[PDB]
Amino acid sequence: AQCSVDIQGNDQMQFNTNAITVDKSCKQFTVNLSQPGNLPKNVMGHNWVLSTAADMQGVVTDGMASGLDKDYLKPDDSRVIAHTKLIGSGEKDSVTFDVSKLKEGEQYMFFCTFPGHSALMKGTLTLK
Amino acid sequence: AQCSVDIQGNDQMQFNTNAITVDKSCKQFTVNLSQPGNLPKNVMGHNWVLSTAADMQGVVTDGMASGLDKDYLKPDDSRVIAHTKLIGSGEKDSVTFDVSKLKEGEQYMFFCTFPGHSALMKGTLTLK
Amino acid sequence: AQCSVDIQGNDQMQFNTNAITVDKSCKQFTVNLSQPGNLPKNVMGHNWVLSTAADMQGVVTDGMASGLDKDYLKPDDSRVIAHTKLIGSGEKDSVTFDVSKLKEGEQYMFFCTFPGHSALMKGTLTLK
Amino acid sequence: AQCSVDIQGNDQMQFNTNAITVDKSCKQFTVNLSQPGNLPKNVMGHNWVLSTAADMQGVVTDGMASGLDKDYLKPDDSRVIAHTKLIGSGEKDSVTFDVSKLKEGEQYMFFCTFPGHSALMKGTLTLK
Ligand SMILES: [Cu+2]
Ligand SMILES: [Cu+2]
Ligand SMILES: [Cu+2]
Ligand SMILES: [Cu+2]
Repeated sequence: AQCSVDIQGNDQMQFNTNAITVDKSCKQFTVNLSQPGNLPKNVMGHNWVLSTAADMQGVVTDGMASGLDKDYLKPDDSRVIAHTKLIGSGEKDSVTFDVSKLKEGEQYMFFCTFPGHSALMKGTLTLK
Repeated sequence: AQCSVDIQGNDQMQFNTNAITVDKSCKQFTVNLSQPGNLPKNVMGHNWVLSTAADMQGVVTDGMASGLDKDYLKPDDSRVIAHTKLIGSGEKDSVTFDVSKLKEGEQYMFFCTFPGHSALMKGTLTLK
Repeated sequence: AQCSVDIQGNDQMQFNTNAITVDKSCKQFTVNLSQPGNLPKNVMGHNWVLSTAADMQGVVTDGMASGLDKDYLKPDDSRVIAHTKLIGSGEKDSVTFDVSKLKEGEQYMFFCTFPGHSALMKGTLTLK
Repeated sequence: AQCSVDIQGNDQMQFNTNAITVDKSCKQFTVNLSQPGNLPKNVMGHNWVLSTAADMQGVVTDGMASGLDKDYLKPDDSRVIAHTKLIGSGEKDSVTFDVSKLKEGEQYMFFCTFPGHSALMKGTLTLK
């Protein structure tokens, strides 16, 4: 609602939303991530990473190779527009980015880079 | 929250929650279902059906055999404790049920009976 | 084997293979898709579509927006290297494509673009 | 060939077969599982568990909760007909079960109980 959304990854390896629309009138957008289940981050840790639909596979491939030590994301990956940290059960993290970094007409995807999760834990983001 | 929950079934064949807790102080519990997407019910229609974990397969099987006109649910199926109608994009439907029909110590599952959807559209309901 | 493969999509939204190897000596390669199930194409239609692993998500998103009469594929989608049409119960279709449209090394994916199906219906194709 | 099948589960949560046919003439049947991948047991561990289709959801829920050291299976779960251990990268494990445990006219499902996996890692087993 407004320029923010609350997203949560769960023990079923699913996100509560698979589509986000950021209104043109937002200077910034905030994503508050929560993990309501009871599984440790090493078994079911989730994060929210945003890139272009085109960069999704690269980020996911380089990400799952970095280990949970690096939250399953290549450090200083340029394709990642914004991301949360990798959290487990009971944790929460928020990320805020400037809407100036998104152009109308392009397709973005948000996803979880923890091994295998991106199969279900993905979704669309669009600036309208 | 209180004795109602709002559930969304979306166009990527996912519910927004896969676990529901019904407080024992609720005499009645209310599920409000909405379809936030743009696809029609003949293609991506969703409902919320409740049964025990044990009956889920029997209900899903007899259900997809009944067709769209029967909301993909078998009429007078005694395994269903409560259910919505099958809704499409933009539609909404609520169903209140009596919490005295659930008991402590039983595993219940909620699911969508539209063909194939219960693989991802399923979740737990337990009384507490 | 050699320059043809046969594949079946079923009512549980599963292809009977996860990987297709294309012998680099094949001039053209045929894929023969069949739907042995009972569900109609509007409820469980399956097609076989081929793109690079990087372009698949774009193809899946523009696909579901194009509707059933367009086989849930964007018309003249540059990223689609080859594709069958959407078939329902009983039906079969093939596509024969030129093998020089694939370069080796690169990763390719085959998947179904009918709504919600690609999360379960996908696999890899390698030129070997 | 013989009363045996050899099955793989890859790092992308996919078993290499959706269906297993057990010829009625076998006294016992053996499944030989291999995880031909690079990811370890705690991240992408897989197992082959067998139950009737009606019991699968119960097995998965109670399995999830049991933890890795219990191979994500409730100890002495009467609904589990047969199962392998939970394995990871380059491991193999076999299970042999009496075909007398199965009666025809009942539907069986094989699946992985590692968290999240069950929805994608599944298939049917039938007696012929
Ligand atoms: Cu995750
Ligand atoms: Cu549904
Ligand atoms: Cu399909
Ligand atoms: Cu597994």
